[PDB]
Amino acid sequence: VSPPPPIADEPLTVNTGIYLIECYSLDDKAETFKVNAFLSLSWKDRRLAFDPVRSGVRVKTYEPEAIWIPEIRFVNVENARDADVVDISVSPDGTVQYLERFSARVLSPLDFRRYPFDSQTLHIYLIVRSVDTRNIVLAVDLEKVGKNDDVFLTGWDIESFTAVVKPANFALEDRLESKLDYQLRISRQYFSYIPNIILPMLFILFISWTAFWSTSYEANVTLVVSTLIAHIAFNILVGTNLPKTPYMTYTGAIIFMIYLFYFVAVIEVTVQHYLKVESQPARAASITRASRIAFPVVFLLANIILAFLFF
Amino acid sequence: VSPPPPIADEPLTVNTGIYLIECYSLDDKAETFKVNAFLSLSWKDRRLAFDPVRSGVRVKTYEPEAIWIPEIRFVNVENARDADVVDISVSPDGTVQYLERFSARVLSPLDFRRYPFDSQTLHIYLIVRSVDTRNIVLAVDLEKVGKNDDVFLTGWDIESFTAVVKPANFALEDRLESKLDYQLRISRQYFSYIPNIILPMLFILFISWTAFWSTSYEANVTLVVSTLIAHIAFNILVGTNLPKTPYMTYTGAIIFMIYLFYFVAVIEVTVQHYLKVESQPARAASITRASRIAFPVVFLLANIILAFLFF
Amino acid sequence: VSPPPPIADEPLTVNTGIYLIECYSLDDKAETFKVNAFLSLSWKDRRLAFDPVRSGVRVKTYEPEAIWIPEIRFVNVENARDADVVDISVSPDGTVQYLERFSARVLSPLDFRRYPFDSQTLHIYLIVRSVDTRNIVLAVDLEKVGKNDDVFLTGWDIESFTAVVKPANFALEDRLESKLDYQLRISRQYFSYIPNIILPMLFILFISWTAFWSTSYEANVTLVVSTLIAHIAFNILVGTNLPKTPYMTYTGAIIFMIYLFYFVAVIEVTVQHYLKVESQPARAASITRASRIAFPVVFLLANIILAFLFF
Amino acid sequence: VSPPPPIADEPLTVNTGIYLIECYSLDDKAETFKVNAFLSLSWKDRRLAFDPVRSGVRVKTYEPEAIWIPEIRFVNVENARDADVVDISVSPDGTVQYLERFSARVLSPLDFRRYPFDSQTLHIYLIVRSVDTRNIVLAVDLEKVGKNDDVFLTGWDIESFTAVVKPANFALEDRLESKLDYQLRISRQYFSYIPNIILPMLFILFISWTAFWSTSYEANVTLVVSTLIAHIAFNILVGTNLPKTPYMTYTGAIIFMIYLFYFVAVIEVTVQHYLKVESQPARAASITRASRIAFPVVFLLANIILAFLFF
Amino acid sequence: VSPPPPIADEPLTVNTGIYLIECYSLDDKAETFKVNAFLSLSWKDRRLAFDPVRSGVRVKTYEPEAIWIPEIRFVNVENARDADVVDISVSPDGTVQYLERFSARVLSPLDFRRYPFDSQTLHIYLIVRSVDTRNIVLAVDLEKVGKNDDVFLTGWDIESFTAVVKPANFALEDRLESKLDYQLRISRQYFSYIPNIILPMLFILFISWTAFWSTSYEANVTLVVSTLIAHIAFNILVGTNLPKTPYMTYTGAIIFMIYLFYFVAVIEVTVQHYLKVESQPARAASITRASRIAFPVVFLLANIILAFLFF
Ligand SMILES: [Cl-]
Ligand SMILES: [Cl-]
Ligand SMILES: [Cl-]
Ligand SMILES: [Cl-]
Ligand SMILES: [Cl-]
Repeated sequence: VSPPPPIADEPLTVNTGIYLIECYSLDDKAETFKVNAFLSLSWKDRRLAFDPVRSGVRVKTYEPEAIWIPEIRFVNVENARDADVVDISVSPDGTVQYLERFSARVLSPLDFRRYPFDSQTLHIYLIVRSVDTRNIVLAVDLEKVGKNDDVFLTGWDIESFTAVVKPANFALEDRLESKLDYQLRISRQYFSYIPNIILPMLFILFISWTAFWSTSYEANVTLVVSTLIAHIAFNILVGTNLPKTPYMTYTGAIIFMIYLFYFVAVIEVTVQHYLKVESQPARAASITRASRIAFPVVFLLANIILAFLFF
Repeated sequence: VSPPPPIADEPLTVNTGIYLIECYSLDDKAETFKVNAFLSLSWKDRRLAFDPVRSGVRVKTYEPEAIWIPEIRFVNVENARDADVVDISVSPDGTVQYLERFSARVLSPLDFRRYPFDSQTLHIYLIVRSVDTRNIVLAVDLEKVGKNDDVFLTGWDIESFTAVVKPANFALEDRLESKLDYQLRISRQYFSYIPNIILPMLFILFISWTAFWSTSYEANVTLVVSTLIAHIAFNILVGTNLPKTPYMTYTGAIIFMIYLFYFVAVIEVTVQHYLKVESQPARAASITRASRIAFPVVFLLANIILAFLFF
Repeated sequence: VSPPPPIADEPLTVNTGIYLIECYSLDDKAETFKVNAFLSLSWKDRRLAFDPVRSGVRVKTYEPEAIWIPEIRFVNVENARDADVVDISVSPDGTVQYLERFSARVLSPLDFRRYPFDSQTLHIYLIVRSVDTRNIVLAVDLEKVGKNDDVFLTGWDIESFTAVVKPANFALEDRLESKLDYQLRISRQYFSYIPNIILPMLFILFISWTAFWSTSYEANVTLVVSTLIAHIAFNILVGTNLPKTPYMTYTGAIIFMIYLFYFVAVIEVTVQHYLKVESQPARAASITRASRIAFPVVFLLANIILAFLFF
Repeated sequence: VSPPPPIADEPLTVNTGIYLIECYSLDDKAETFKVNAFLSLSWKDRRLAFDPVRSGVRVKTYEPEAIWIPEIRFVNVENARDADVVDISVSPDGTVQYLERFSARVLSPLDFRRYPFDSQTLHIYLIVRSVDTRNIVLAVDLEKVGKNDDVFLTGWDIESFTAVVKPANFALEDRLESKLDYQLRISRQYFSYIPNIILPMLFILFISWTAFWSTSYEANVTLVVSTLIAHIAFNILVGTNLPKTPYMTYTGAIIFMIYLFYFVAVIEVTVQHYLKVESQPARAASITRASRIAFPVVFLLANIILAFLFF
Repeated sequence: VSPPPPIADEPLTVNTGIYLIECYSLDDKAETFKVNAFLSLSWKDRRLAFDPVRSGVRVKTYEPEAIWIPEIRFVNVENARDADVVDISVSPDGTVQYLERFSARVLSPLDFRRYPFDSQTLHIYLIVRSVDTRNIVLAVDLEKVGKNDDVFLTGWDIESFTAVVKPANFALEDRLESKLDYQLRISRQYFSYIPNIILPMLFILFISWTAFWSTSYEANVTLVVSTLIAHIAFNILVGTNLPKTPYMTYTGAIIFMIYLFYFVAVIEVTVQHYLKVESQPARAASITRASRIAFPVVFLLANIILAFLFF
């Protein structure tokens, strides 16, 4: 079986529709998500268009290997989707109404700049390769493009599941292709980050700043160096779930700043001590007293500047 | 082969039954569990209803590709279930008695608020999509809805395996669907948490409070900072098996409180020292003496308030 | 094809035999092991019992889809086994001699109480569901129940592979089932635990007890607190390969005891210091001197009591 | 169906073309990458060359199991590729135009010497084994050798996807083979390494050098030893994503140098202290003062020498 | 189709040959390696031996499901191999020349005693089960037993790929089996271990020995205890890629020795301090001075003794 012939020279319009059933396993590091949905396909095939006079049926149900079915694929997938045909039903005009339930691992990249406050647009690209006798173009039937209310993506708020109605028609290996953009907008649930990651990581850094109210080099060494060890240990605990990005992250910049703040604090502790031992207690005291206001104020402004630059 | 026709306009009732054989691999982070069970299906098909007069058989056993079998699927699954048909037997009225043994990775969310004292309700959603000629509705045969006595879910106490008898009939992509709720109630085995996690994590925090019986800033710095490092290391050891939740956890709140308690203790140690060095030993001593009662009492009340709020 | 009819009312006896080829991947945390073995089945089917007079064959070899074969399954499996039929051969009396090579992930629970000195009994449950016309019962042919000499389970000593000859006949979903218990006895290789885990973990705890020969609170704080950090780090290094058990482990109890011993040592160090500073050096010295004998003696007896209770 | 016969003695030329659709999962440790692409094959088969006079078709579309198709395989693959035939179309001269969409895990080694500034050349080896009647040779159709604009390999910059036009014809197990080299040039995105790995790891090492401005052995011991612990912890945090190489890495050498620099600093701290205690403060002071310039200058030159040797 | 009959009573000799294409993923912990190779099989079947007079062919090429092919399996595999038949060609005498390309996960145990200087012998066991009419025996065609020059096993040097020519004929479940031993000799690339693991781990231990040139108990406590923490952290960093062995490893013994050396050093530090405080400075000094020579000399000899015992 090959494709239905045109009346004139018109291409075959395959009306599409993706309905999300289950959506899960969003791997931040791999920039992949797993989706279990319904794929809806519709096209007219006059060859199987029959008369409600003679035909012993009103709606003719077929098996997938009895009629011509368009080779519809996904662009951004790891391997081909695990699809199970649900129903194929031909209306007397020849209109085929295909439906399958598929599960696929979609490969859509993410923007980690505004992390962990970020929002993403996940993409599902439907494609059809035009054939010898008839050229095939994709379309969006917005009545069969949706999502189940129960759909849950852990740590994210599902905003919308839509499709860019106009297909991307282009040439690929001497044949026309029709690509459709199914967009899934999601926004990260950042509550947990504040009391679980941000606040304990700020407390450890604040502990080091107590060395600006001490003259004991032994106590100061223990303070700044031990908190630096606590910091690294905390970051080990709090995992690492992001890939290596070519760009700079909001969180990326803050972390670097914190490592710089540990280094500067050591320099201060060292400077204060050297002046004190080299009989210059006024300079040693003035530097320590200044640092008490300097370190928090600089930290505050630097975070404000960064926040502004990223948001 | 398509569905049996009605006598009037009545829908086809498919009686269902899930019998748990093996239940395992409950992934807290992924909110998934693996299940190996029996799926029982029963429906009347008059087309294959024959006479115990003529028929050379008493009970007619068939192969799955000889008779019409309803397309029964699971809603909350990763990929389609790995099922192996056990037996199909037609009674001479046409009553089909289908049975298969399946294994599926079910995707049912969890509530981590009362963790590690929590209890869950796992869901297994059976679905049937109604077809062109005949509409299909699901039913519960409570005589074939159960669980094997040996069924073990490591770290959980299996309470019950039941089914919500009334199906959820609704419209989806221009056709009727019939959904059934199979509920698996489980309650976490929290013994281990008390001597393995809770008690050692409380001991490390209690060690820091010994700085309220010392005047040695060097000893106090080592006490509060080193125990903070021990705390983080202990938490690294004791793993992290929960996802990022939009809500706040009982354990989540207590942990944050402990990080705050390390910070407050540092402030005290720093305050006591600054007053002592700035020739105010009475204030330095009164603050330390108060902290001896303050820190445990505040901790006790805060834990009581939290416990009350979560339970 | 359905089952052979009885001469009278006798059930069909299917003689079984499992022969272990490869045995591996014993996951302590998941309580699963992977097995690659031979499954041997034998039953009489008079329908295919032919005469050595006429028959142009002496031993008739068949294809699995030419003759009736009993639906034999495993109870405690994740998914159904990957089996490849090796040989089916019918003797003139009708005796079928079936043989397949299968690989399955078996789900058998473990008792971690006596860990790492423990011994386990792994279970492989063979099952057959009786059918409409003929009831089916399982049997053990002990001549085809064995294991390959080379079979290796890393870190365990394979003691025996046997079968409980009497099957467990019971009712399940209105039909009889015949269950067979194939037991695989294994005993843990505990050598490594003594010099790699037990001894280094005891050395770190012994280091803390040197604070009973010091009067330097700074040295004592560093001793007890730093060794506690070393302890946790060591346990992080030495992994965590056991699940969360409802019961208490021999190793579980010892670990808790060690955390208690770190806490008590801190109390001592704190007590000795407070008395010394509050001008009571005799009490401070008597407590320290006592602890020198107290801490090791109590530890020794407590370990003896626990060892006795678990073994 | 076997191969088309030659007109004379000429071998069958199979024109090839790989078009990258999705490229991902580059495992540095495993030296593997996953690829989803189009495989294009073209050859003349006069047996199916038909006349545009009689033939009721203009372009004859076939099924893969209707015509002879060359056995094309990949050399450096884990398992055989998951390919799905897209289109087979015969032109009247007999020219077959085959196209499939495949996904394979390619096994191409990497050079970690210049890491993390490295560049790689990934290889995809196409092979065809010549047969009894006709010998088969591979060719490159550069019009169907490309990559999708969207193709993204996280942490790498895709430079080019080309093919070495001249095939590698050789003998293997008494038959000719024709191998084609598809090269994928990639260059690592090293930005992240500077502020996330290099700079914090340099700060910790610089902290240790402050012991050259102190005379307190207690402070110096804490400085050099604690920073060494911070260093190791940081490296644990920053993962380990490279295999065990027979050669020496740029990063490999620098790391070893840093461990040597921690050791030398300890020796200095120990030397300075021993001279000071053995009443030689001039030697103790001269060594410390020298080290202030020595340690950074030596480090700078050593890094310059290494950088030169590797780049 | 069943096996070719004998002329007399002779068994069927199946000539074998494994040619390594890709060899990779050697999992030390799992004692498994993945192999992609060519399997060559040859046997005479007179039934298909045809006359170069009548036969319209010179070399008859067949499809696998047209002729009898021996059921050849691998003993030490996880699951059955993923094989794709490359070519089957019958010579006029009846000699069949079979060839397939397979990928399998081989399960061959390892000896970790001499690790990381160890050498292994990997095993690939070919087996054939004799059948009813004809008994089957295996043979080695050494002209088709080899390896591709490009074959790379990361971190290992491939020494040789050979086969034990004499097969292991034995009885298994009432039938004869013929087993062939394909041996793959490999030797570990130990360069990396010296500057990356051995040397940094020796430096940390040498740092602790500086406490033999100090009288400061506070400095000594920090030295020996902090280096012990650095040691454990280093070992965490440097991974753990070996299983739990019943025997003792060369590396295993050295590690235990290092933990003992940390313990003994603490004892010394404690002893020196107690004598010094109990007004015995001569004994305290003699012990410290001795330890300066004792600790390195004992370490040197112990390593020499161990090295001798393992190599
Ligand atoms: Cl697809
Ligand atoms: Cl399903
Ligand atoms: Cl099974
Ligand atoms: Cl391939
Ligand atoms: Cl195999």
